[PDB]
Amino acid sequence: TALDPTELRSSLDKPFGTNRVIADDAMMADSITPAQYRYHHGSRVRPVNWNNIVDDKDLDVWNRLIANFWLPEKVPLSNDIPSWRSLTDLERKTTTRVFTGLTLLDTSQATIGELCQIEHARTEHEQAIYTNIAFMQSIHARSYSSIFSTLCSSEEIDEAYRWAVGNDVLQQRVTTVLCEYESEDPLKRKIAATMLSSLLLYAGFYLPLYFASRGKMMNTADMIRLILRDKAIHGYYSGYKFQRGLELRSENDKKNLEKFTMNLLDTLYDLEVEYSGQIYEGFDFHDDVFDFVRYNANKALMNLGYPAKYSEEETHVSPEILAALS
Amino acid sequence: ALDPTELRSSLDKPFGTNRVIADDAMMADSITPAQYRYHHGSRVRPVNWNNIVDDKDLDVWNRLIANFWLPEKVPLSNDIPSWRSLTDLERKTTTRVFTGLTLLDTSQATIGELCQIEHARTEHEQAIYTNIAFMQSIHARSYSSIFSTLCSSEEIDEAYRWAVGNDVLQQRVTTVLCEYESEDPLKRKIAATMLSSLLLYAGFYLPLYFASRGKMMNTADMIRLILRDKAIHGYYSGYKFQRGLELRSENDKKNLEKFTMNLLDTLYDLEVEYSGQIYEGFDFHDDVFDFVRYNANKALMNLGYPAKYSEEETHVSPEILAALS
Repeated sequence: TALDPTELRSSLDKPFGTNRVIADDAMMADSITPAQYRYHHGSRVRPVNWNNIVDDKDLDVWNRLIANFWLPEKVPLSNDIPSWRSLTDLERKTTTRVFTGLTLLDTSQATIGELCQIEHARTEHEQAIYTNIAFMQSIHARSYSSIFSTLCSSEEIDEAYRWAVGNDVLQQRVTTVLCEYESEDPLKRKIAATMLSSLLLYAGFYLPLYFASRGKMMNTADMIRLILRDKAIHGYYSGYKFQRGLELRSENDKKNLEKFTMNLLDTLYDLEVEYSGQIYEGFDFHDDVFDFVRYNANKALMNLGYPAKYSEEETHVSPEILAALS
Repeated sequence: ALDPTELRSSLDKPFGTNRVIADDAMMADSITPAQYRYHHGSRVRPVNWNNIVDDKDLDVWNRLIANFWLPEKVPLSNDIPSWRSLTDLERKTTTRVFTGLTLLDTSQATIGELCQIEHARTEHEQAIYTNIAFMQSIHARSYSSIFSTLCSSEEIDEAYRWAVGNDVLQQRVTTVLCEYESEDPLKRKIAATMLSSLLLYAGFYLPLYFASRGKMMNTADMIRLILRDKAIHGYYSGYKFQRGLELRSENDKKNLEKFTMNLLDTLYDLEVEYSGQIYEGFDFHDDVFDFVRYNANKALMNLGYPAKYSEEETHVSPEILAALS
């Protein structure tokens, strides 16, 4: 912009005075969170108050997510080295590639996807929760790299990252979600975040669950379950907050958002078939993977308050996989 | 133009269904997810912690993660007798000071640190800002943990109303918030370094003063956990500022230094107005601003600029310096 580069950007705004008052109820009601200031210059900004909880769910979720803090350095991943070497070359290659594509999704959520939920959050405590969630998504992304450092050669890691950048369908998947985070409708942002946490990684999580059901990669499975323990809350909470915003919307917007949700799901589902169907086509468990995808698609919808899309017939995950989930 | 039920990505050309092992040019043109909004159609790259670009990033990530803490592990309730031994003025001033600090850390956690991600120099630095913002939410939360342990509902209510109703506090926070909107990423970094290395220290003076007097000893421990974080936060902001600065033109370097001194001078005068009024009934008034100017020099040093204040102007009392450690 044309402001002299040595000037403060606040010089464009009328300064606050020199008064000091105990804000009355109207002044407090008009105050805003810091993240809302960008489009409300001149409004008064209010610090977070953890002794004034607006939605008790926020305090419960904060406390649960923080109690569940973990680091990949505490999982003995090197005890999986013999199991990893007992796999085939195709199994190893498929695992590093699948995990690199999961890294891409968690990298995106950590550095923009979850963070863009803050500005239009319903409560200030929810804003703080998103900072914890985004950090833990950086932990998730970092943790796949911890697996690679323990198990893979430099050449294997390098080729998997080149595979991910060069996979057109992977790129379509991630950028489909990234574009919705640019919407000015915060509920479109919430729907995408819910899809990311409750659906988009699960065709990938199927693979380490499969190995664990066959007695392989057991310590890696523990770490995957730590990731899953976070993401189940992340997707529940995103969908919960979507519904808190939805119930204040007009009937017009409610219909738009319902149709938008089904369009996004359909598109992301088709892309999963193309993406993971190609990755898994040389494996017996190919069809079970998409039972598992549709099963988690139903949870994503349920987290948003919408009815299930797929029938029991279409979501029958083998008992061995479900047992590996715990 | 898009119907509201349609996907925003439908406005862009789709990627195909090709799958290739990216060559060097394709990898070099790939970008981080936070840059995608400025480069639709570009390929997005997952973070690779086995391909560190700046070794300093890995050291800072590991140090900050190892320093994780929660206010619930500090026995703040052992300060209740000490708190009750204070005067009315001391208790009121503490809740107001800490509510003002809450406002700055709330701002950094929820926008201030996060707006550094999109123009970060490395993907690992982007991950670090997510840790730093979370810990800044911890800092802000911890002041409320103090209030929950020590204060009445009425005290808490009045302190938050005081903060919203304090014009000078509002000017201080909004001055910083406006720079986070700057189109120049290095201005965002200068502001972040000021916040972590300067803006809270007139406030941190008070618990350090109490500890130097033998009071509020467990609260002081928590404050030192906060300081242990902010020292790295401000060092890291300033380090990354300097890495970005060495790629800028000579005229931009000159303007950025002038802007820095303009920001600092504006924030200093506001501190005198804000904390001078808060500490008016206390005799340690002069020592507070020796401590402010002392930390201002560190903020400038973190940015790679010379000290502004003389040895005479930064002569912190040795009781306060001892309470830092």
